[PDB]
Amino acid sequence: SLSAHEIRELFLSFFEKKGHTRVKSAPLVPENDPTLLFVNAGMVPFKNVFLGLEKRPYKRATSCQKCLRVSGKHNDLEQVGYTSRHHTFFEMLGNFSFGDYFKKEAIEYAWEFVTEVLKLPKEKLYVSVYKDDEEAYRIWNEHIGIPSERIWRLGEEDNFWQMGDVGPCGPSSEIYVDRGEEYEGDERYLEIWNLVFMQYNRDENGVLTPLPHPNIDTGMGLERIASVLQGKNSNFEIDIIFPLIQFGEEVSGKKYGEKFETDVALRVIADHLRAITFAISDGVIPSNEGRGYVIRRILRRAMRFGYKLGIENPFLYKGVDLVVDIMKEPYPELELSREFVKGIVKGEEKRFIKTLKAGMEYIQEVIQKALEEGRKTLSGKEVFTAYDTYGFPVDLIDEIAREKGLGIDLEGFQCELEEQRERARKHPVYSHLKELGKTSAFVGAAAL
Repeated sequence: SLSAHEIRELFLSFFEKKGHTRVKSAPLVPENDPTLLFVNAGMVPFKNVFLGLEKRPYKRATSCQKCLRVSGKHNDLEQVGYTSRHHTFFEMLGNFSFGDYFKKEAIEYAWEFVTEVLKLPKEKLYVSVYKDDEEAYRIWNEHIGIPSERIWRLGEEDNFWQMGDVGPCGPSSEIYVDRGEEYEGDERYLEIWNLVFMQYNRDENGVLTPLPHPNIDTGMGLERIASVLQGKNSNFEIDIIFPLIQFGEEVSGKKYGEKFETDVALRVIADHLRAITFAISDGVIPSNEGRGYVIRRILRRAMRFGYKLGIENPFLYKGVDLVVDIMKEPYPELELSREFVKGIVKGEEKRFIKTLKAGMEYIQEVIQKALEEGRKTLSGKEVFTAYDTYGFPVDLIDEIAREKGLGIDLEGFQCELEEQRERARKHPVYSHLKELGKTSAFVGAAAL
């Protein structure tokens, strides 16, 4: 079965036995990358090295990166708690090559650790490569020995990894594992590995040129693989995250595995406790602007979902001093910042619990008053008041309102934002007058 920690230690120790160095985990917040607040994948910290701007003592490197996908293209937040595979904070395993070994090595190195090291079967796996990849389809099939009857040929929406609209990109082949006829889909076959082969130079357009020094970039969400091995149909029912579901049940009063929405709030608390703690640990300080507003929304959401469960008083602060034991083996520095994170998180609670309440009775009444008269959405003025008088993120409102069935009209919200701002000029975070609604969903009202 192997624990989540053993899987990691082994992984990181496997590629060393092949030359790859062990690059310590980089902080989720790139010291000098005003580009992307939080890191999303293992490659992010090595982006320059790949291109070839940052030198490097080695030519190979493995790791387990901390990641937060609470934003944009890689933004699983919207669904967090509504499934069993989506997370804000997650760990990504992998190995990297810089103009060194390519397809073959990456393909073999990832074929051994799966069939001869983790002990996972070899007949219940399905590999996928670039369609016309007579180069990659041949490797998997011939040398590797994967039966041709388990190799699909997909398109870009399935196998064309690009660093950006213009950059190092190439053919990406994934590895799937079957999980019983009962279920099916992407839940029966779990893509527990993505091996990306940086082959071309995508210029300002789509004109691709080969690279006399192709790169490698693979990824494997720990939580995902550390589930199939354990035999759980939920990434949350694993040792490293399960006790967290047991943190809500204890504090709340409900159980896991009875009601849908009840099971949703529970997964939210477990998911957002790991996020805020790892964040606040890497220096992030909650604020009414960007980054500090991100953790604020991840924290605020946890305070709202919990409340639903009936947890009248703060309860997350009793979580941070818990994520430590469940994650101190790999990230020891989580014990030094402990107390610091505990007070930071307890602040957003004491300094933020009752407003969420007085802000909830509001949303239920404005919704009931609306859906009574058949009004499909709440005016932009009915959303603004929650955003200002109660500091409700333009995201949290859109959620609770979706639970009844009424959404929120943005256009109106937009006008309301203008009339207000306009008011000030007649009657830090800096927006545009058209990106008010757009921007306001990323900061607070005391930021506009």
